[PDB]
Amino acid sequence: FVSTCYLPKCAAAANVAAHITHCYK
Ligand SMILES: [Zn+2]
Repeated sequence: FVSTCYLPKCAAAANVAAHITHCYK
């Protein structure tokens, strides 16, 4: 979830895909 992302510059439009796209476990 982009809302619960760890690194900044991820939440630009509340897009989950744009977050998990590069953000992984
Ligand atoms: Zn992220």
